[PDB]
Amino acid sequence: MKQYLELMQKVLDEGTQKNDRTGTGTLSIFGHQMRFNLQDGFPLVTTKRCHLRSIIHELLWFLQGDTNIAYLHENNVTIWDEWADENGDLGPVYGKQWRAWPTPDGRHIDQITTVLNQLKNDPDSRRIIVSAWNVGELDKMALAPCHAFFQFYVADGKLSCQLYQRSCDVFLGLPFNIASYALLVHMMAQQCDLEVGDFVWTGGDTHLYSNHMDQTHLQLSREPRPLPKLIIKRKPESIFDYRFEDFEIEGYDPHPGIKAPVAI
Amino acid sequence: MKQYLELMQKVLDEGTQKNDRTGTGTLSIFGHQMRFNLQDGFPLVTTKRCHLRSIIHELLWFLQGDTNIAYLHENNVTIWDEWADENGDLGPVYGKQWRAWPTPDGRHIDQITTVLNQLKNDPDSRRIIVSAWNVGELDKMALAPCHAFFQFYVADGKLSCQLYQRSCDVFLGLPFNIASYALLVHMMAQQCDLEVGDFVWTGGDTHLYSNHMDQTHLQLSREPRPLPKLIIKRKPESIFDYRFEDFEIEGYDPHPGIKAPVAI
Ligand SMILES: Nc1nc2[nH]cc(CCc3ccc(C(=O)N[C@@H](CCc4nn[nH]n4)C(=O)O)cc3)c2c(=O)[nH]1
Ligand SMILES: Nc1nc2[nH]cc(CCc3ccc(C(=O)N[C@@H](CCc4nn[nH]n4)C(=O)O)cc3)c2c(=O)[nH]1
Ligand SMILES: *c1cc(=O)[nH]c(=O)n1[C@H]1C[C@H](O)[C@@H](COP(=O)(O)O)O1
Ligand SMILES: *c1cc(=O)[nH]c(=O)n1[C@H]1C[C@H](O)[C@@H](COP(=O)(O)O)O1
Repeated sequence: MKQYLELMQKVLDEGTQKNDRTGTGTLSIFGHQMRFNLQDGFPLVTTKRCHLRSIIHELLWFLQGDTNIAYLHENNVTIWDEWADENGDLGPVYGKQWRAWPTPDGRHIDQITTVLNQLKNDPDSRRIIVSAWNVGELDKMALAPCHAFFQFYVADGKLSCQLYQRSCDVFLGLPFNIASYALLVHMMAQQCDLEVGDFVWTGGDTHLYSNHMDQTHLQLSREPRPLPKLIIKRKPESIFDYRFEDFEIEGYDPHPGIKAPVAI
Repeated sequence: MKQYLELMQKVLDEGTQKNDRTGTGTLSIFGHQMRFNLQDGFPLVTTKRCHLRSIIHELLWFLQGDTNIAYLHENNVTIWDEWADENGDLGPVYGKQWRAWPTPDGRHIDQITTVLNQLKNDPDSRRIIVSAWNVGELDKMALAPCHAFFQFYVADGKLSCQLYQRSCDVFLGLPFNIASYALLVHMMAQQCDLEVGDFVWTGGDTHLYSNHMDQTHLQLSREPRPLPKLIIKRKPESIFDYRFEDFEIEGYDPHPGIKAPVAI
């Protein structure tokens, strides 16, 4: 994608060498924003082949309020293996926080249901937010939330969404996160009889791992192709009733995949 | 300021009319980002006279972990009166979340202190965040946090900071919010013996109220003056020991003030 490849280059030209948590070494910038008119097509990277099943199941896994990789395994998704404990648990990560944010007094808040109701009863609201950054449970998570904060917006019958990503792996994580959220907006818009608007991506520590340099240079020399089109084949009774089989992607003709190691 | 005036013009150029909570009506855009290099000067608006006294006292108040307006009152600051109750309380807003975010297990987290410790011992951490968005306590707050989430970053011996403001009153709130956070970066940098870097502002629902239109065009017809300079006359033992008198603003020659009604 145009703006993705532009960021990829910005990191190379302006990045600062940082010794990170993993001890791998990164080239990073702080503060960046991108916008994606979803009307113009689904923002699934074409300069390299991405794989929907991993993106879709993780998202459905989230909406379920699940924090154990069991579900991801029944479905052949291995992305969260290196951080799961002996029993497959990751702690109160994304899913738990989206569906059951524990109040100080023992109650639980369902941010997704809250959001749905807001989009239906008070679309002008400036408080339609979902936060995964629960400070009280940070120490109990296998890895702190990278995509930590998102806000929805409605204007002219269109649904937009802005995500705040505190930490971003430009090569590996980014393509994933962008598609994952674009997909949620489409699911949100369908359940709220609204058209899709923009997907604004805002990042904090945006970096390129030092052992991804070759793959990056390889990716930068490929011309981006027309973005595909997402087609939702059914309208479930609720946002929680979506199955993998409901999503279809037309016209995705990407350049071959590029393999790269994950920093643990 | 240049960046500020460009934002105002942007809202006017591509804003959509939206009804809001206060029943005033707004002109609004979603998602925007700007940057202020603190080395260039203190980002205090010059196209209209700002009352720095209120800005400073609010911040010291925040850092004290206070949520009652008594303090602001004994220093003649009245910016929060319209939302306080009979006893002057605002509920567990900014001050409380920053210094004592209540966990589910009975603990309380001092986000400000943990950040100071992170800047000192692990400045390369991609988790130096303070969040005022406490889902479990939103219902107890007089007004939901506007400047809701912020992240620090270190590079080349300079301290930067990015703020996510979910809702922005461009005319009234923004000039204050920009100055407040810049001041904080200066305070943090001084305690960690770091130089000031960039302040990055990011907005969700960025808007201009309908009864601010005349004032907005009046301000836009002005030429920004050169930025003021911030001088701190002392280095206190802790980030919590600063006094009003420790700050000195020099070279501030703004255009005349412009009055406008606040939407409650
Ligand atoms: N330092 C780092 N640690 C992380 N922990 C979790 C994430 C984001 C989720 C994620 C996990 C694994 C991959 C991955 O490892 N992706 C491979 C496997 C290929 C594949 N995935 N599914 N089928 N084939 C690839 O070549 O795209 C991609 C995203 C992540 C990251 O971003 N970077
Ligand atoms: N819809 C709206 N509601 C809000 N509640 C809290 C805020 C931000 C804090 C704030 C409160 C009052 C003023 C204000 O009303 N500022 C006046 C008084 C002038 C003054 N302040 N102190 N001495 N003189 C002005 O002319 O700048 C500015 C910021 C705020 C906002 O932004 N907009
Ligand atoms: C985290 C998870 C995700 O979905 N997206 C991402 O890009 N990441 C990346 C950021 C970073 O490379 C690593 C997390 O490390 P840290 O907690 O920021 O130190 O995964
Ligand atoms: C809130 C507080 C602040 O520090 N600065 C701001 O700009 N505001 C503004 C945003 C909005 O105009 C109003 C809060 O209302 P709502 O919660 O968005 O409905 O004050």
